[PDB]
Amino acid sequence: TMDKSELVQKAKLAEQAERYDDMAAAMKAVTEQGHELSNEERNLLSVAYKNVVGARRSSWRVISSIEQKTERNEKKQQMGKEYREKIEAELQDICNDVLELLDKYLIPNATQPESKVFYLKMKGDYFRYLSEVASGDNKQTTVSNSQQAYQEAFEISKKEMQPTHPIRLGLALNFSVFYYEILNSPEKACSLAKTAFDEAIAELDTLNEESYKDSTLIMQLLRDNLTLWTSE
Amino acid sequence: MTMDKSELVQKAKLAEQAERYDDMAAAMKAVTEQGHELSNEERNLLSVAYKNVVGARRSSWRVISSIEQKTERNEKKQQMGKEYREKIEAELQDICNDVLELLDKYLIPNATQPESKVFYLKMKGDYFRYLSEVASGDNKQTTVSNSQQAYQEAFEISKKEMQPTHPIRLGLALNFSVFYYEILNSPEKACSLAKTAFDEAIAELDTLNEESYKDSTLIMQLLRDNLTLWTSEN
Repeated sequence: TMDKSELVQKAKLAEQAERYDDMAAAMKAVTEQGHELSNEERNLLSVAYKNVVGARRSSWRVISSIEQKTERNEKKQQMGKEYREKIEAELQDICNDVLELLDKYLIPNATQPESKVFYLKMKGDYFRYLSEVASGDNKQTTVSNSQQAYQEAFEISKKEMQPTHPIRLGLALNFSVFYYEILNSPEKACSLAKTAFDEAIAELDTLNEESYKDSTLIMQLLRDNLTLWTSE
Repeated sequence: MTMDKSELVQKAKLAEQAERYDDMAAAMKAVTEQGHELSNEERNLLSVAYKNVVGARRSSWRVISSIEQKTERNEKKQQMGKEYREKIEAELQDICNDVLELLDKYLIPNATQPESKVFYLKMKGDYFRYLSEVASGDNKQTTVSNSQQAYQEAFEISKKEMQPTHPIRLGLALNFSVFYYEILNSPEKACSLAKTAFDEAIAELDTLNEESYKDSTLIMQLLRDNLTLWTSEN
């Protein structure tokens, strides 16, 4: 039963030591005390799970790729399948953990739009990661929950934050990638990405020093996707 | 659930590609525990797995230690760093202990070829040295001593079973001489070990093949290099 200061300091030590499971466990405990997280605490939570889930996603695609290679030995095929499944179950546990934190503590206790959008975007991301390894029927539910979360985030971000805000831009980035990669709709992905990019560059006066680099980084990622998707 | 050896090796290789080294180590641990001499592929997978598993904790340990020295004394920032280092130290001790048990229970006694036996003894030396980096004052001399003993025994076997120019033996001479200089702070003995190994190989240079000599001479050069470096220090 550590207090937040100690758990955050542990999270930061774990991050420097590249021990992200520890970092996630720390920030999960912080989150479970049921209080609104600071920007720093929220970033630490986000980075921890980004790394914890990202490692499985990378692993999952490495194994899925190896499964496509010609293989005549049945035991090796089974090992590939069972190892993929092992990773999927880990991925499912991680996402379920994240989505529970969001549903039980983070989203309902959020009193400021910035956080609400951040957490809803997160809900969208983690339901998307679930959907990538989902079995069918659960596949449609997860894809649909992802879309609903992004959509809710998006509507709030348009009312409550500047078009150049990193969270709003990041949401447009991920939501547009969702449309292209998960929903297989270039038309929806391009509409959203173009809208968010155009809205940003129409309001360069909303940029600020503190987030200038994050803003312009994500704006360029949006432009890059648009160019790629328009080339098809 | 309950995998055979073909399954565990394939899992290890899949784990390696997926960068899931704990899984890779777990798989090759189970293979080793079946009690048979490992093939070269199997031995390589085991070695690489544990190298990565222990490597991660050693890197983590060094990072936390640096942070620790930078911090002020009256702070809790010292306390949390102390407990996190100790958590990493215990994980390290556990990994090393697992490897050492594998080596003494299965790998070393079942080795029927001198190359394998020497490989496993050199590992034993390595994992004792890793333990010695995080061992407390009292415990530290024993670990360094067990490390020395393992390297020694590997080196002795190489002297009996391999030619002076054999790269495994030369590689053992190099590691062993540097161990004396760096860990035991015994530069005179370090020079003596280097010189002996270098001289013994030189005496048999003429027997090497023209197309492969570099496999030996590259290591002999390093032995020569250390000898010059060390004997220039008054």
